[PDB]
Amino acid sequence: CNVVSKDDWDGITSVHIEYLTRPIKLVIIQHTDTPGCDTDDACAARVRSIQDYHLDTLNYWDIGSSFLIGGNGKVYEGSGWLHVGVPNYAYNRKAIKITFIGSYNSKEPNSQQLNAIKALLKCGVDNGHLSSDYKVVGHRQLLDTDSPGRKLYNIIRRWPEWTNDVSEYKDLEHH
Repeated sequence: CNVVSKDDWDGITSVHIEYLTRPIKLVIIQHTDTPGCDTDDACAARVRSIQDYHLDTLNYWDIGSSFLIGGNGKVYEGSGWLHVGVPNYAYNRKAIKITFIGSYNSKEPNSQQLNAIKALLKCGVDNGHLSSDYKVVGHRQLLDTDSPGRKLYNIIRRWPEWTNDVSEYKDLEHH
């Protein structure tokens, strides 16, 4: 996949490892709720800032998204296809989490961002990281948040992979 590796954005690769349950049947769309980024360098710096914040202040195992999509249309490797960033909630062991760098309550991601996630998901299915019948939700469907943002959420609701049913995941959390 066309991903910018952790080493190419100078991230911290030595993290505590916990594993996603394969194959993955759930994708959670987020936004960072931060300013956007227009260049490779600015997006790299933002991804670094987020990983530093998650590691050192929130004490996550790694950055809290599997992949991050900057306004430049590039995907930056987060916890990746295999590993877990957020140590709480059972659904974080059963979902690939893709966040868009920026805030998308008032505007949509641009054309290269949406193309980028389309290609990323298709590559995940090609590699078997993602089962062919994976479902898509916005983080707001599982957590009290506006993430991924009103406009982006309205976008993903119209994807064939979206689903409004999360009862299995709520139930898994309760159990």
